[PDB]
Amino acid sequence: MYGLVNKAIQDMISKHHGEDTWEAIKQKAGLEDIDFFVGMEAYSDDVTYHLVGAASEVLGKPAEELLIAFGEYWVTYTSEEGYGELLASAGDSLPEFMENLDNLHARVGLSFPQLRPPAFECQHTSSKSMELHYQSTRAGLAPMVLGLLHGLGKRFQTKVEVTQTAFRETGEDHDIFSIKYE
Amino acid sequence: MYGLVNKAIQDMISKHHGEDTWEAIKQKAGLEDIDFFVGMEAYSDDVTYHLVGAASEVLGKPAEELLIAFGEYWVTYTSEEGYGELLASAGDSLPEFMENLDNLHARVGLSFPQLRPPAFECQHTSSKSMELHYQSTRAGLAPMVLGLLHGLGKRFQTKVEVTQTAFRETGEDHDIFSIKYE
Amino acid sequence: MYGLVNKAIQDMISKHHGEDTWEAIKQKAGLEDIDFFVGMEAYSDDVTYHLVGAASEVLGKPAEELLIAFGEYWVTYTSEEGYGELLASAGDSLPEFMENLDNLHARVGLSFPQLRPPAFECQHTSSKSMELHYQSTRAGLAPMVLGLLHGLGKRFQTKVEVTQTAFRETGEDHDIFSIKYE
Amino acid sequence: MYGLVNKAIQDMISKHHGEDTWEAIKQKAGLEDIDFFVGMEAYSDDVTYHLVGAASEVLGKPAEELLIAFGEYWVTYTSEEGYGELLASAGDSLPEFMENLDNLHARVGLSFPQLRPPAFECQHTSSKSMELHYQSTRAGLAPMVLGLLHGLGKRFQTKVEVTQTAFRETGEDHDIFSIKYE
Amino acid sequence: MYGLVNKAIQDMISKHHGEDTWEAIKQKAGLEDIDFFVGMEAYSDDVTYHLVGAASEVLGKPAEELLIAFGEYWVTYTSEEGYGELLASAGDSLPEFMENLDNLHARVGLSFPQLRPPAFECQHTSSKSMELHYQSTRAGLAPMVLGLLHGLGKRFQTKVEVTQTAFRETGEDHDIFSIKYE
Amino acid sequence: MYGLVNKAIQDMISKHHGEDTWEAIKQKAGLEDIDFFVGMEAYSDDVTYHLVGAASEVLGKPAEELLIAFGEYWVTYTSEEGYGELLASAGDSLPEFMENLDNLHARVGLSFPQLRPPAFECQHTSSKSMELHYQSTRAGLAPMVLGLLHGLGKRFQTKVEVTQTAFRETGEDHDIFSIKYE
Ligand code: HEM
Ligand code: HEM
Ligand code: HEM
Ligand code: HEM
Ligand code: HEM
Ligand code: HEM
Repeated sequence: MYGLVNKAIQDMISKHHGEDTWEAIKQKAGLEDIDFFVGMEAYSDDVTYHLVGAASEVLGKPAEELLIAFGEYWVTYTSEEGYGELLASAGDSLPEFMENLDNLHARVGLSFPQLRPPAFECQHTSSKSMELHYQSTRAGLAPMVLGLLHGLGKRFQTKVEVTQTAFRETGEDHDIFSIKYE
Repeated sequence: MYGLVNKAIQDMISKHHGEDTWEAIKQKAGLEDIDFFVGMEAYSDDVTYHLVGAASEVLGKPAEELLIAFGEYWVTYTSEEGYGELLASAGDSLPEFMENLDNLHARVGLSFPQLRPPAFECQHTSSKSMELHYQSTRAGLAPMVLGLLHGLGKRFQTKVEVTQTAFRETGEDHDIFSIKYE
Repeated sequence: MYGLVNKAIQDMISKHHGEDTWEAIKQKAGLEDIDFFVGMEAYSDDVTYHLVGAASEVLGKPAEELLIAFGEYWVTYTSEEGYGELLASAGDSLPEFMENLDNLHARVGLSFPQLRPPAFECQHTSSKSMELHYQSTRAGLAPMVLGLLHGLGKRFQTKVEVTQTAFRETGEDHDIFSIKYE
Repeated sequence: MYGLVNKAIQDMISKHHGEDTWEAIKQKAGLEDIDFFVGMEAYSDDVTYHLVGAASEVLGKPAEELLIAFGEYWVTYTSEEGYGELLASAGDSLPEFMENLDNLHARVGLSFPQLRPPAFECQHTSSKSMELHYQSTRAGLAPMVLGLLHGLGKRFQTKVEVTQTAFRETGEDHDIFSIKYE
Repeated sequence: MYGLVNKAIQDMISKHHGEDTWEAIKQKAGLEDIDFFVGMEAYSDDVTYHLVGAASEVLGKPAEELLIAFGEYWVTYTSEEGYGELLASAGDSLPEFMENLDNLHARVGLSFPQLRPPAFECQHTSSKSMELHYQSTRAGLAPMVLGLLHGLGKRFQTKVEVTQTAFRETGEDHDIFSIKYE
Repeated sequence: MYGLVNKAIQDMISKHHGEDTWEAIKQKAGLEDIDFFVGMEAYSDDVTYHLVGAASEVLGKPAEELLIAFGEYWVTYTSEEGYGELLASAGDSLPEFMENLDNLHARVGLSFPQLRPPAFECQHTSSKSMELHYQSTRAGLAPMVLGLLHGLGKRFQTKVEVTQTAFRETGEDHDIFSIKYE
């Protein structure tokens, strides 16, 4: 993934746990060489999976829980580190934002040539609920999606209950979530 | 037009008149189905013309006057809902901004693939006046242009006197305006 | 419009009437300064209108009649002068091509930054007809659209009868054409 | 997927089995409403899957076997229907072409705003082999990738033996193919 | 260069020296005709070199020193006149920002079609130093680069010692700088 | 530079001198590691310079003389290897083509994200001459520009005499060529 993703992980870990901790995860993940992540450069995805794996081992939390915290954090990180207006433009409520998410990432991708964005399709089941289809070239990120959705609930002051009902990891076509909001 | 246009109309009407009023216009325009406008999605232009037509009937104001208020509002709405830096970059005075307006919309259009922007050509007649040519794929929006120009005068603390001297609605090639400023 | 349009007019007139006629037309249009048109450079629309009025004068043909000739010509010109794959990609039947026309001009628009390309909306009224809405920032080019549709007919080996039912020139919102096709 | 993919299936099936068979397949897929596919318009992925399942049913062939046929076909189709220079530009040998494949789809992606194109990573294990990582937002298209590689073999006049070693469908992170080539 | 560059020069001179002074430089540079620079329009580069030359003569400072002040100012000007989020996104420290600078300008260039950005390559010689290669289509701007680097040191609260060790002006391939930081 | 440039050199040398000579050159350049060039991948400029110095050594020809040969070759190569329509689109005469050259590279630059393409400015000094300003982030490629102009002469069936009057290498701001053409 692009370096910004790995910077955001470093940032969350640094700020929640301090540098020493960050350095220990970084060392563990096999990454002590790298002096700093370059935000607009492409990195092999293993970099990210190794960080989360190392953070899990070093912090004594499951991987899923780090990916959940990271997803939530990302909503704050993008808004504060150069993408605040882009976020704002993608809408004003949870239901709208999720409909715009493919278009948001298409705009990201204008600037990040090599982006491999997720794809999100909403089927609204009521004015307060939907079924969300999450399609990705990557494996293993559903818990980051749950995190992101809660981050978005906070951003819109909207309570969000989310349950995953299909699992790309067991060989289903893709992840699917039922969501109720406000 | 893109959904953001219709959100901005909903916003202006909601904030100036309350929700109930907004809902009544929305119902009248034939649009009660739509739970929310999706900002980065393309809508049929009739959506917008129907809203203005319904707002006219429900508020008891002429259509032109709504389109005038809307034009002015739009200068505030874009600056506050995700396009504040883009607006800033298009310049620092009325004369400059209008020269940049085609380039501004070309930048908008990078992100809105399907954009059909207006085209604006300035002929400066003095360092305090110009003749503005407004060319559009759409009919009926000259009063939104007058609105926008006054919104831009406010933004630059510049007094703006604008008169329309050619009328695309009577079959002239396009709308033209004489403008004096400061 | 971009210089490719002006080159096409020069080429058409030259081919059909010889160079002496072309030079006369160019001179009458007030354009003898211009040594050659630069294909990817933007020109004032006025350049094209002057060429067409001057050609009308010099040839004894109405301008509208020349614009029909020019519209058919453009389909061949574009296919032979650098856009043949782009054209092929837009479809292999009349109705399909007309549906892809905005997307064709969007692809043109990636290469011509300053493009102001017409917008075309199809309402298919059966498998052998459609209503075509032509929306344009410019005036006076509906007869070219008639010639283009005929060029496309020949391209597909499809007979097509085009009849205009609404006229921008007279103050209607946009040109609308009723199209029967085999 | 974009309509060009669906056109290609229709063309392949038509060419190989005639129109009556094609119309039967299209009808069985629940698509008799659709008068023709619009090449540059986005369709629900479901349209393509339904066509392939309906073709499998109507022809007595497994869907996977049709997707291989379709993958080989696409290499010829794209080269003949508007993408021949683009294809040529991506290389003049199998390994080179496979290395340029993301960059080829990035160029496709400039023209198809909403493209969701596969990601392909090569690990060259010698001058006569590589391991190919196929990563996709979509399920079920690994057999098409097998057919495409064979089409590319013919394009280069290179024999190629493709054997899949990892399977998304069964829950593995992504499809991985082992490729020997002359 | 694009008009924004010349606006930024006018701004720095105006704010540091007042308008009268600005007007005198502007007059001297042969530019009194131009009522205002259009930020997103392309200008001949001589415009910029003439301004700096005139400012040098009128202010009684060497050209290099103006270009140094301008470079530093530019880091503030972009951050405040519409590019603050873009700047933020290009990173969080001197070493990272300089690695992202080509990507930053590639993003600028999406919006400025005709941009001729510099190219910057970093060779890191320690976690506190590098060798920076500055490649440009233009001559004469090395002192603006030194200015920019100090502006970036301020932005990141990082002390920066920079020495130029190759000179494109004497016919070396390009400018090179040794840099130590913090 | 992007791998297409290196492929072109390999192709030229191979075609003209056979493979054994090519392999010798590649080995002498220190590049025997590289199994093949990837057309759409960016390479360090050094790769190209090393190939040219190594070819000069192995063939007994000055590097400048090879770069002329390479410049003529590129006009044919690009027209035959995927860019023939793009080339055709840039004009049908020498002067027109030279005026469109920046716009041609802008279109190339949409496909090659990281392109650093030369800038070319024409001052037409009559209908049979121009002064050509070649501005480049890179050193040493003026003799290639001489070969390209000759390739373009042949393309148009236009004799052309190119004589360089200003030299970057010696410290002048940029290369300037005086061009007479039939
Ligand atoms: C303006 C804010 C955002 C920016 C700048 C941004 C940008 C990015 C970037 C650069 C990547 C890495 C993909 C790659 O390197 O190829 C990414 C991945 C991802 N994004 Fe966003 N994005 C933003 C908002 C969000 C939000 C709010 C969501 C929540 C729904 C989201 C969902 C995801 C997911 C789930 C991934 C993981 C990659 C995958 O699934 O394949 N994005 N995005
Ligand atoms: C950064 C601020 C702006 C943004 C994001 C923006 C974006 C838009 C969008 C999305 C549309 C709808 C067109 C379509 O959907 O195809 C539009 C239309 C329009 N814009 Fe802007 N624009 C902005 C600034 C302005 C300003 C300040 C003016 C005032 C001169 C202006 C003049 C217009 C007009 C008159 C239309 C009506 C459509 C037509 O004439 O065909 N724009 N713009
Ligand atoms: C690959 C083929 C084509 C290319 C490269 C091309 C490119 C262009 C260009 C450069 C313009 C000038 C617009 C401007 O300068 O702002 C133009 C205008 C135009 N195009 Fe196309 N185009 C193509 C095919 C067609 C076809 C087949 C049609 C038929 C419907 C068409 C309809 C028009 C019309 C009516 C205009 C006039 C401008 C206007 O109405 O405002 N185009 N196109
Ligand atoms: C110039 C040639 C090509 C063009 C114009 C083309 C264009 C496209 C398009 C439009 C899609 C549909 C994606 C979407 O709608 O979101 C697609 C998908 C696909 N392409 Fe290509 N492509 C080309 C060559 C190839 C080749 C040679 C391969 C062989 C490796 C390939 C691999 C695939 C695969 C496997 C997909 C399936 C979608 C997926 O896996 O998610 N493409 N491409
Ligand atoms: C978001 C902030 C920035 C923006 C909007 C911006 C944009 C620009 C623009 C429009 C030009 C004129 C080039 C042309 O007109 O063709 C330029 C030139 C230049 N930029 Fe930036 N840039 C920014 C940041 C910087 C920074 C921080 C540096 C410092 C390393 C930098 C280094 C340069 C240099 C040295 C030039 C001179 C032109 C040349 O060398 O050929 N840029 N940039
Ligand atoms: C369709 C035809 C062409 C294509 C696809 C093409 C593409 C390219 C590419 C990829 C580069 C490498 C730049 C980089 O990697 O950053 C390049 C450089 C170059 N191009 Fe072109 N180009 C074409 C035609 C021409 C022509 C006819 C000329 C003749 C004036 C020309 C002048 C040059 C020069 C002098 C460079 C050397 C790089 C430099 O000077 O910095 N190009 N072009």
